[PDB]
Amino acid sequence: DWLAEVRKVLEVRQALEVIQAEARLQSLRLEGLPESVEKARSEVVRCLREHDRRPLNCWQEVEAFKEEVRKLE
Repeated sequence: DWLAEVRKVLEVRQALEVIQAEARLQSLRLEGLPESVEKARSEVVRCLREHDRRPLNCWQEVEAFKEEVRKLE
């Protein structure tokens, strides 16, 4: 299924983006967080664990978390 293969790439790609945002966040705390940042992080983790098979359902949370980290910088 071509469509499923495309979805899998997006799923891996989104996961790597979550790792980059989280790693970027650890540096900030290290060399430094507003609840705005905190709230997005908890939202993202629980969503990703719940949507174990279809993680793209968390695209809104992922961007919100990444947006919170970007504003933090």
